[PDB]
Amino acid sequence: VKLPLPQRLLHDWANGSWVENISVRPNGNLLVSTSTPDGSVWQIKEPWKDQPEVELVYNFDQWVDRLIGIGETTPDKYVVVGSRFYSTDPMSSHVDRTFAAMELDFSGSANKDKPAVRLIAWFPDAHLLQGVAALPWDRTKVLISDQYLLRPRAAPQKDWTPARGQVWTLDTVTGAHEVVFANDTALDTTYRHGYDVGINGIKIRRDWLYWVNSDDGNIYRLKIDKTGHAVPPAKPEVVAFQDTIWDDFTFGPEHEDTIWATGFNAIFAASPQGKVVTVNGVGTSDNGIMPGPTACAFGRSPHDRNILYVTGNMGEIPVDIEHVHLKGWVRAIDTTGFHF
Ligand SMILES: *[C@@H]1O[C@H](CO)[C@@H](O[C@@H]2O[C@H](CO)[C@@H](O[C@@H]3O[C@H](CO[C@H]4O[C@H](CO)[C@@H](O)[C@H](O[C@H]5O[C@H](CO)[C@@H](O)[C@H](O)[C@@H]5O)[C@@H]4O)[C@@H](O)[C@H](O)[C@@H]3O)[C@H](O)[C@H]2NC(C)=O)[C@H](O)[C@H]1NC(C)=O
Ligand SMILES: C/C1=C\C[C@@H](O)/C(C)=C/CC(C)(C)/C=C/C1
Ligand SMILES: [Ca+2]
Ligand SMILES: [Cl-]
Ligand SMILES: [Cl-]
Ligand SMILES: [Cl-]
Ligand SMILES: [Cl-]
Ligand SMILES: [Cl-]
Repeated sequence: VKLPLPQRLLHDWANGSWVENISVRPNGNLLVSTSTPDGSVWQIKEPWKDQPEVELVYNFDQWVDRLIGIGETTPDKYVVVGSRFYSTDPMSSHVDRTFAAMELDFSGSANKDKPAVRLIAWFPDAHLLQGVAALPWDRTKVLISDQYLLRPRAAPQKDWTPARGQVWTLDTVTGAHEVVFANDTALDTTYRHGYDVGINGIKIRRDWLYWVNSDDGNIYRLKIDKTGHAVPPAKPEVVAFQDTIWDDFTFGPEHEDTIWATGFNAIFAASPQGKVVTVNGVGTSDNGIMPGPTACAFGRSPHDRNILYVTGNMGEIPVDIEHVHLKGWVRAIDTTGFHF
């Protein structure tokens, strides 16, 4: 109950790199997706070690220049999304009509160490696929959040018109995909927080789709039916508010209802009643030790369930978004004894 919570560094990547999201395997290893300098999945093996091994799993260059989100489907299979991008610059826009979803399959004896990788589907009509979450009652299907520029172009980007946010379903067996929820301002940005996205990370808990909005300070949830469509009247509900640029989040540890969410150079815990507490980073004595957290997930081994593993993409606290020093990293926060 002492804040900030204990934390440690697991690994830094090189200058220019960007770790964007995380899925924890049933065996406890971390799988992290990178946006720059290439779109790859890396594995941190046995992350509870002081100095865990960090190994490239797969570079998805055949189909994409960058990965964004990752999410587990059926056990030890994962969907990643990505696209081509005009450059490796931190401010680069994506190339319109180049988004894709791909699979890493670690299931079965043949794949448990080196996975089988495939293209699931092209998404040329999407804008920017972002976060991935499987339907818990039908895990071969995922929802995928989608929002960024309507007209992304080579630098200098001048028309910053944002596309309205939306949420896809993707059937990873057949490749079929369609938009299941759209046209709500809880999905959108008006650049109240500067250039950014609207809907960003997603998770599904019970029959609720949860997301964070990077522009309006709100964490939202939406009652959904068995195919991901909203139950009428289809109105998002604000779960928590904090004037910070959210990115992604998780529930836990174990079965607990607490939300653990990345914000602006800081990590937050949010109670189901909306009480938000800054637990690490800026606004604690951590100061700027963890610039640009991007996502977070709890350990899955029986001896690290209370450890929150945090991905990030900056090497220093940036002056503004036009002077970002990218550097990918993963840290571990020990949440033991935190409670509301
Ligand atoms: C990866 O990128 C990082 C940048 O994000 C590179 O680190 C920079 O490297 C350059 C070149 O070596 C350094 O530039 C020199 O800075 C000298 C002094 O700079 C002081 O003032 C800075 C003002 O903000 C300050 O950030 C910096 O603090 C750093 O050093 C302290 C010890 O001296 C340390 O206690 C701090 O924690 C921090 O690490 C200095 O106090 C200046 O005299 C020179 O003329 C020259 O300009 C930058 O300072 C480095 N910046 C940082 C943040 O480390 C790094 O080299 C890149 N790696 C590779 C492999 O290229
Ligand atoms: C990596 C950067 C910012 C952090 C990132 O989360 C945001 C806000 C991206 C939006 C964009 C591309 C305009 C800014 C790029 C500099
Ligand atoms: Ca994100
Ligand atoms: Cl490889
Ligand atoms: Cl639009
Ligand atoms: Cl249901
Ligand atoms: Cl609230
Ligand atoms: Cl606080």
